Order: sequence, then C-alpha cells, then structure tokens
Amino acid sequence: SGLKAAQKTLFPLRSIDDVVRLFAAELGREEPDLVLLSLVLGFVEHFLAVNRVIPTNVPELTFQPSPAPDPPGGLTYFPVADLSIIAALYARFTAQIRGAVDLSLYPREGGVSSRELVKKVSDVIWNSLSRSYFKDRAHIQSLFSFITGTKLDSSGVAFAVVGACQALGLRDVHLALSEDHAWVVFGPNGEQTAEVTWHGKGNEDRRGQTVNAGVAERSWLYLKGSYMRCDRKMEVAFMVCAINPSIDLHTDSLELLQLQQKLLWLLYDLGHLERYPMALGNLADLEELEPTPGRPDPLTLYHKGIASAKTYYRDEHIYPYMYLAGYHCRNRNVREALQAWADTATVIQDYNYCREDEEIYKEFFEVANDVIPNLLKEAASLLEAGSALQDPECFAHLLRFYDGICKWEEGSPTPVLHVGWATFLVQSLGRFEGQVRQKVRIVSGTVAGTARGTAQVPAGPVLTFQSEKMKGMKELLVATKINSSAIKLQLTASDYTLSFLKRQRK
Repeated sequence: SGLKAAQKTLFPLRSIDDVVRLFAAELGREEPDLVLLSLVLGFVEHFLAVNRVIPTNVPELTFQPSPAPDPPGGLTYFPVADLSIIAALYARFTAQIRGAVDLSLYPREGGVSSRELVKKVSDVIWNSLSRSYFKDRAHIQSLFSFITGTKLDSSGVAFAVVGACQALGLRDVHLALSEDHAWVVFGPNGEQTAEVTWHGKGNEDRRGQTVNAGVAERSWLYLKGSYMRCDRKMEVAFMVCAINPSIDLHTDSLELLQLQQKLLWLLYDLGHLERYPMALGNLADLEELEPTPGRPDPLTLYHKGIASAKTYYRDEHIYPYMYLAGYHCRNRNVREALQAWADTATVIQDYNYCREDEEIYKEFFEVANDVIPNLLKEAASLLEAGSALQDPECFAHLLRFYDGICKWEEGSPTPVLHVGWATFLVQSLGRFEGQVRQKVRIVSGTVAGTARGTAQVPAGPVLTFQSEKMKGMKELLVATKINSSAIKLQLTASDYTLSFLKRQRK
C-alpha cells in the first residue's frame, strides 16, 4: 500500500521531540502503524547506541546538532530519520510480507483470522530471520534489525508477527505478553493463542501450538492465564519499553533514555499504560535516573504498577513487587523492602517452578542469597556500632518470604531450594536475636472464619505457614539457638480428603 500522506509528512525526524510527535500522531489513529514506529525506533537506536560514529562516506545520512546538557555543555548530534530511508525500509518489509502470503487463499468470515493464516505469517517471519544462536546480542529487537541485518531476538520475533499481520490488515491479531515470554492472540473474543517464537533452547518445536499447556502447568512464563492481551496502543507501549539505551555494559545513551522516558509519559497521559505494570515500572526507573519537573515520584509510579497488576491481572505478576522492593532496598528502607519481598513471595507461592522460569528464579536467588544478607549485615553494623533487626515484623516478613519460596517448590517438577539457599537462610536468621525472634508467634488455625450477631474473633506478630517445609521447622526458627544442621536438612529434600469430607457431612 505504502505510507499515507499524513504519515510521510511527519518526516524528517530531527530531534527527540520530532519522534515524540510521530508517536503522538500514530497513537491518535485507530490503527497506529507498528511497522513504521518500530523501524524508526530501531533506526534511531542504531546510531545512538549500536554505532555512534557519524559515517562521513554516507551523504543521504545527516545529523541534527542541538545543545548537549549543561553543566557539561557541548553539542549532541541526533540521527535524522529521513523519509527516503524510512520509506525504503518500510517498503522492503511490506513487500516481503505481502508477496509471501496470498490473502485470496484465506477466507476470513468476520473480522477474524484463521489459525492457518497466523501460522503462515508466523512461518514467513521465522524463515526470513536469522538467530544469534551462540551469542547474546542486544539491539536486535526492532523491525529495523529484521529488515537490515535479518537478526531478531526472542520477543522481537513475536512483535514482528503482529506487525506483519497488521501490514496485511489482520486487525484481530494481537501481541500476548508474560513477564518473560511473548506470543500471539487472535480470533473472536481474541481467545485463540499461537506460539510464534522460542524460549530457552530446544523449544522451537513449540511454535504453532496453543498456550494452554503452559497456562495449565502453572509456570511463571504464562502467568496462570493472567498475561497481557495487548491492543494496538499497548503494542506501541511494548516497543517503547523494548528500547535499549545500553551502549555497553556500563554506558547508556542519554537521548535513548530521554526518548524512552518522554514516550512513556506520552503513553501515560493518554491512559495506555493503565494495564501495563512493567511499563509503569520502567517509567519509575527512568524518573529515578532523571526526574522530570512536575511528574509523579517513582514510589508513586511503582505503586501504580502494583495497582494495575491487582486490578487487571488478578495480582498474579511478580515484577511489580520486585521493582518496589528494589527501590526501598536502594534507599535503605529495610522494613519496606522486606515487606515488598514478602508480597513477592506470596504471589509466587501458587506457581510451579519449571525449567523455563529460570529468569524469575535468578531474581529470587539473588534476593535471598545476596541482597537480603547484605542488607541485614548492613543493619547489624548500625546496631552494635550504636532498627530492623529488633522488630519482629521484619523477621516475620523474612519468614513469609521463605515460606512462599517453599510453597513455590511444592508440586514443581524440579527442586528449588538447595545447599546454596540453606547457608544464607541460616545466616539471615542468626542476624536476629532470640529475644526478637521469639516475639513472633507461629501457629496454625483452630477455627475458620469469625462469628457475628457484633463480631466474634477466635484466638507479637502472629504468623502461619503455607508450605510443608516451613512449618516442619517452625520450632527451630524460633529457638534461642539456631540448629544450623537441622534447618539446612529440612530446607532441602488418595481420595482421602474426599472420603473424609463425606464423614463430616453424613
């Protein structure tokens, strides 16, 4: 088809504000052009982060200078996204897709695409790209990468399928997002799902399949069915969060940061981040790096993220709580950090650890074994050298945190806790004096619910464990003497109920 005239006249883009304008315009439509926006984002990220050296051998390429930030001062050069280049890339991508699929062969009765169609488009992309199989590569998430070097990362593939479908007028094909995976949803009620990309290694054979098995097995990868079903607006939010300001391991592009930041505020003001917890979290991190005059504080944004997850996703997301806890950790608010992690543990306790949940495992491991120990160790110095370590609450949160992780392990095909965890649990316990640890009351319930007629409640922060392991050692944890050996042992390792339920009834 080509670019509409209203689209061609937004170019050239000479600044961060110009890019923001392109997005505003596109966000103003019923069907914002995902291909055009991704190409632009990839193009700009390429010269700002991937290869910053101004090519003097290339004339068509121009660079718009503007004042750098002060006090540093100087000049910063922005890569001018020329219409001739962007339109070329846009035509190339559109050509590949349109020529590859014959919409004549596909009868879409109603505004609904068939699974065969989606798999066809999926296949077109899959056979076009080339993976960086042996090497982790950054900046290959955009369609700019796809159409230029052919490279595409995991989630980049999923996005490309949706962009491709839109380029064919498949208005019902949307991106599905978990916290570490992406697929496609389509059809009536947008209730059909198709895997289009890979996760981990040796799992390419999953493409084409439905997502049910993943949802059913309760892996974190599929969020127990509470994953994100995007619309066009959220898909724009996705590609914006997908911007990677990293130039190297320890260096970031200021403009990519500012661009991402301004773009997320645009999306916020329009109400498109309402159902996007990680995006809210992303914005908070940026507001923490470079606060913007007049905008809500990070703490407020993180809480919006958790609110979104609770409202729209049955409070089944982990990261929103992880983000908050990270903030409190970075500012030495121990009680707050501990509480947020406790909350995080509470959400994960109802999942089942699978080999493809490695990403969220790493995070928990790092919290229990690195971040918490250091925080507790730090607090110990503030004590003896003249407090969290003297508050039964914080010790309860700690216990609740481990309880959830233990609960997570139950019913999981793969063991979670090992020697590496036990060592630090023991060390973390000790950091609390028996006097404090004993003020916490561990106990099971005796009576369910409360009566009324007024309200009658049947009978130190009382605590109740959900996991087998944590209550199996309720006594040890509270003793004045930490039985290091015992704890480390426990921390690692029938229609009865039905027929019983009858006996209570008959």
